[PDB]
Amino acid sequence: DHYNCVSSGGQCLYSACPIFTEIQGTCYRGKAKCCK
Repeated sequence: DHYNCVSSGGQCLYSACPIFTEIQGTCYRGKAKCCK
């Protein structure tokens, strides 16, 4: 979720992740990805 994602340094993003991150969970009612 957003809380776990951003508190650990990840970003909540609706589309693909930036370099050196990958999908690790979701944000925003499951609609976005947590990129970390």
